[PDB]
Amino acid sequence: DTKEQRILRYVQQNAKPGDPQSVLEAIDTYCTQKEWAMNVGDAKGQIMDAVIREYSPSLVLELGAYCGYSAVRMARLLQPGARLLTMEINPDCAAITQQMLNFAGLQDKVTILNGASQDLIPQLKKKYDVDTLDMVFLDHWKDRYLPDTLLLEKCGLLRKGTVLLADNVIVPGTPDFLAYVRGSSSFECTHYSSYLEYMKVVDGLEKAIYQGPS
Ligand SMILES: Cc1ccc2nc(C)c(-c3ccn[nH]3)n2c1
Ligand SMILES: [K+]
Repeated sequence: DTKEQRILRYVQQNAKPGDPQSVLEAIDTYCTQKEWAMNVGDAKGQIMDAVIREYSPSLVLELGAYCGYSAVRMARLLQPGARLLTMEINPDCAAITQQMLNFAGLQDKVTILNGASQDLIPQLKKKYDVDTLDMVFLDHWKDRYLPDTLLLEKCGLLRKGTVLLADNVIVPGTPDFLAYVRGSSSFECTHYSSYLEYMKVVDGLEKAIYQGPS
C-alpha cells in the first residue's frame, strides 16, 4: 500500500465531505501521526493561500499533484468560474488526487492532466483552451523548474503579472531556476522561508512574477 493510498483512506474515514479545511487537516494530522515528511503542509499552505488571495487567478496550473493536498488547497480558494489544471506524471497519484478532490467537493474546478509537463504544457493552448495562465505552482521535479519556465514562455502561456510560485527552491534546491528568475528582467522575485521538519532545515518558496518578454 502506497502512502497516497493510506492518506486517502484516512481522509475518507475522518474528514467531512465537501469540507476542504477538514480534508487538509486530516492529511496534515495523519502525516504528522506517521511522521511522514509532507510535500506541502499547512505553513507552506498559508503562503500558497496568500498568493491566491493576493492575485485572484482565474486559471491556475499546478505541476505535480501527489496526493492532491495542494490541489485541494488551491481549488478551495478559487472563484466560481475559475479552473485549476493539475499535471501529474504518476497515474496512481493522479487517481488519488481525483478521489481527494471528489471527497472535498471541488472536482468541478479541477482538471487533472496525466503525464509529464514537457509533454502536456504544449497541449494547453489548444487541447485545454488556455490563453494565458494567471498562476503556476511549480512543485514537480527540481530539474524541470527552469526548462518548464522557458517552455511556458515559449508556448506563450505567460503574460505580464502571471505569478510563478515554486516550492522547494532551497531543499533539495533549484539554484539554476533561481539564478534565472532573479537575474532576468522578465521576472520580479520574492522569497519566502519555511521550515522542513525531520530534516530540520530552512527551505523556501520563490514567487516570481512575469513581467513580459525581454
Ligand atoms: C521527473 C518528472 C518529469 C516531468 C514531470 N512532469 C510532472 C507533472 C511531474 C511530476 C512530479 C511529481 N508529480 N508529477 N514530473 C516529474
Ligand atoms: K529579476
